[PDB]
Amino acid sequence: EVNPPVP
Repeated sequence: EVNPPVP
């Protein structure tokens, strides 16, 4: 899967 930048 792939997700947005959420550090």
